[PDB]
Amino acid sequence: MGASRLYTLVLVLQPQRVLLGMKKRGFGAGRWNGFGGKVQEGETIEDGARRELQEESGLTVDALHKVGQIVFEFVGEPELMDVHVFCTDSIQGTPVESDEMRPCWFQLDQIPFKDMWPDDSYWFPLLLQKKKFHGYFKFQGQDTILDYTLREVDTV
Repeated sequence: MGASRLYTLVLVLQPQRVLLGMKKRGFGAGRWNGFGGKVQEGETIEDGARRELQEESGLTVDALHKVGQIVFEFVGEPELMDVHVFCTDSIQGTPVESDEMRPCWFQLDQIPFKDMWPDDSYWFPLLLQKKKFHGYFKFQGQDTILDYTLREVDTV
């Protein structure tokens, strides 16, 4: 028995350029977005975002940078989705764009949040600002949003 779909979100955004993953054919063929991943049955969000990160663009990180935590509430369903945000810089592998994925290195002032998701623009502004925040967005199914909340954090 369990609940709350805890996933991850890794965006290799540097103070000069950003790396977004685009699909070639399937779920987002022609759209860029962070590399998210679900926390295995007993793994850490940093491990899920890391282990799933290396799989998205063959780029492995030695240590990402947690910035914010986004949440997704499903209308009509009790379950939810806890997505953590992580921005790396120190990678290992190569942009081994596969037949399913295709990353693109661009500028930190030209990242297209519209070609990713309806929440990117909500957690991007703080990322670029180097600030920590947490937002809760209610979805009408998976792509439509009906509620969005943003709370900045820093202390404990």
